[PDB]
Amino acid sequence: SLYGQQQAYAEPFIEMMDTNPEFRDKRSYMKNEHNLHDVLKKFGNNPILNAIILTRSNQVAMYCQPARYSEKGLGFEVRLRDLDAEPGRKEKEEMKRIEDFIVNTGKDKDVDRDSFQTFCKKIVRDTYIYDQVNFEKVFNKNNKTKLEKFIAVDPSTIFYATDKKGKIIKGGKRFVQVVDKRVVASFTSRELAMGIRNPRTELSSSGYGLSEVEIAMKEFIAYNNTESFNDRFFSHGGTTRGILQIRSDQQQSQHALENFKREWKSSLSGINGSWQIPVVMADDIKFVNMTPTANDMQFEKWLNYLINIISALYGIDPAEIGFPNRGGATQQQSQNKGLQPLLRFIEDLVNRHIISEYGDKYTFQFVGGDTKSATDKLNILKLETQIFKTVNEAREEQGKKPIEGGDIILDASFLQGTAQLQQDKQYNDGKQKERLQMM
Amino acid sequence: SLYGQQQAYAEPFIEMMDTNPEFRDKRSYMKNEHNLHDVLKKFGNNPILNAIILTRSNQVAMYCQPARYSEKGLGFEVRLRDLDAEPGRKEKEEMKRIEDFIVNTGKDKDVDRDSFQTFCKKIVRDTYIYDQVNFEKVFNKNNKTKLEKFIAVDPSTIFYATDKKGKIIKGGKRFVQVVDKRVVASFTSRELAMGIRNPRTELSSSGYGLSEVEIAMKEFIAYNNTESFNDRFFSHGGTTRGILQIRSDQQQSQHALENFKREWKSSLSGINGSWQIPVVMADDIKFVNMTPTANDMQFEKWLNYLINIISALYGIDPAEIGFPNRGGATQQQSQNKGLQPLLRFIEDLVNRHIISEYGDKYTFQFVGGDTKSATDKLNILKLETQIFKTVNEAREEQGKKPIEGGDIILDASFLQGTAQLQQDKQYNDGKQKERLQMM
Repeated sequence: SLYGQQQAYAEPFIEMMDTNPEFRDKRSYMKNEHNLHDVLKKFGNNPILNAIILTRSNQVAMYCQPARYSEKGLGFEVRLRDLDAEPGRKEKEEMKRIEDFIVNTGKDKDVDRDSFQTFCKKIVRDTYIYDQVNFEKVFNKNNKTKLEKFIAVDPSTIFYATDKKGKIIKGGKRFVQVVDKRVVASFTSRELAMGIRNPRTELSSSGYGLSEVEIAMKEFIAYNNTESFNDRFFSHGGTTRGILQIRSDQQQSQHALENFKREWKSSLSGINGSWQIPVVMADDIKFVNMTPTANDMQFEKWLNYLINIISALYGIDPAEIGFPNRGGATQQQSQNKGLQPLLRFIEDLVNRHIISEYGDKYTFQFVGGDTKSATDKLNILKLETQIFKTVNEAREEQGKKPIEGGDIILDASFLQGTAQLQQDKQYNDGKQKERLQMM
Repeated sequence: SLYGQQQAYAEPFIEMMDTNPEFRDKRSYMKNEHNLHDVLKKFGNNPILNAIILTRSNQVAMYCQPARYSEKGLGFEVRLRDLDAEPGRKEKEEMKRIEDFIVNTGKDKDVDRDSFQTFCKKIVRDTYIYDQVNFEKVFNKNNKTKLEKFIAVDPSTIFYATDKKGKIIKGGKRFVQVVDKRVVASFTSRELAMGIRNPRTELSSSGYGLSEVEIAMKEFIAYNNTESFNDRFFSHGGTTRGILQIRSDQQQSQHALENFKREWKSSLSGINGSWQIPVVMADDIKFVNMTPTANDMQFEKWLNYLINIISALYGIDPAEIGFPNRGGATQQQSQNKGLQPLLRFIEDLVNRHIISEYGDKYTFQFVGGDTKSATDKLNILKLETQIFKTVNEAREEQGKKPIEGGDIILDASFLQGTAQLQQDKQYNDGKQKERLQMM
């Protein structure tokens, strides 16, 4: 049921007793807690995590515009599934309409609704915090077959529904929304998407993704309490430099000490009388140091290590978030592993969920920001054509029609060989005139 | 209602009891405080934050001029939605009028009203402090269909309105202005915009954006009290170098100590008698040090770490604000992640809110300051044309009409092949004259 009809089991044979029959709960890795997103919501406010989220969101936001409206190639585009297939006036108009629909996130403009930029900015946060993304579709009521609007829904409230036997359902309504432990609404598979970026095969998770926050929970709390320890020097006591002991047979009366303080403040306090030296005629005086000569941050390398491993979990370069790399440099490759997989994930999700409603012959893809790869591709072609490939063969290979002029291989020598062969060929073929002349 | 008619819930099912029925309040992440912008206004005065705001505002201000009035390409421009579509004298005049309207922020010039430069400078501050931007529109009273003026409004006073049931309203007036906890005025969706740069999907926020100041609140107070700690060495006591103890059987009378001070000041004080050495014949003398030999700033690395993470939250390079990067360099890529997303956000907001009033066929976009990307684009084309693309195909591809001369592929060899083929073709085709001659 979970994926379809199959011979094997890919769901827990025995249900979790404490869970409600109507749905299957999402739980921690070790089954330590049956309620996970509640504690992940607490870490949702962490600065380091939020810094990563915001950096990735800003990176994604640039790509979130259509290509044909952009003077430069950066953006997204819709095209026919086959690159070699020709376009058409009807299909071009349909693709333009679909692109505008995605840009406006609906059939018609509405200021009250999200632009696709904000939708992606929501999706990245939901992907990197909870590792679960969901968005609702609004099919036309006059015609169930077609689509009108689509918007995002928070993943924390959405669960997998279950049948009376407790097994996850396939047919009909499959996803359910829960608020304050009460069932509110449920959705058909087509009506609500489910994107999992970090899936797992073990029966315990039952298909729910694994979020990096759960993995780094210990590290996150360690970072938090380390920061608290550093800040408690100021927000709490212990900032004394030392104690000035003065030996005496009798402890001086508090009035005398107050007058002592008055004299000290009047003579030495502040910039006024800063450089002056007092004089005291007691038996013996000592100054005992309680703190070192100069203070500084503590456990610096510990923080660097923690943030480095946390960054490595998300695949982001620590240098972007203002920390040193414990190895390597101390950007293209960092971007290649960090951003491009996320863009491809969003691409696949949006494609297979939205474009399925219009037709198989179309697809959605991002474009731009990859000049170097295209440069190397063109260099491959430019080196290949010198010896191997004809101009017309390459042009046909890349979904274009040939140009008259012969299927020439571009080299100034090669042309002279063909020209010389043709010139001498015409000389030899001209001797057939003499051959017939004797007749 | 919040976004439209939908099956799911994207707003709190149960209202916050303490909030007024007329609107939904904006609250902290953890619900610790139901009043947030009041405390954010306090941090609005911080120098580091204000430094970031001013740097970004100065960066944006350069772009805020029309392109066609600028000798160089830097500026903004309005164009038809399709780059391949031809322009026209009517449409060109309309676009020029719209550009002048945006420059003057209204139908007619008015010195009393903001230029678009100052409007953007306000918008960046409102975007980076509160993460919420709003500007009012003034439609023509004689004709509601069309627009006359638009100006900015402070986001702190604006809230989402609610119905009698407490749910957020869609139809009619949707945004409400509150001053001193009193409702003053309310606006229709078209009459007042709402820009959220850092949106969230959780029901708790109810669509309100998340500001980086709230995330960095602890860090900001830590920075403030660290600076206070460093400054309190001067503004408060504790600047003594040491104490000069003189042992004696009896404490000298204060008159004797005053005469001692008189002699000391007359002989040693100031530049006069600076290098001299006094002489004293007491039993024993000591000098006990209360502060080290040389003082300096404390907790320097702590400050660098704090400011680095704060900068990383906003995406700004710490080097711009006079701090060292704890990793990396110790500018184009920093600009690419820092400024361009903000420009695109302003672009999308201004487009979808202003240009919607005139027509769909137009769009607003910035231009300039991106020569390297355009250079790489032109290099892609220049490498592609050598083997792959004809001149006329490229010219057609970029919204231009072909030039007579043939759809040639630019390579000195290729032309000789076509010329040689044509030359030999004419030779062979000339033999048809001989073929007919025998007839």
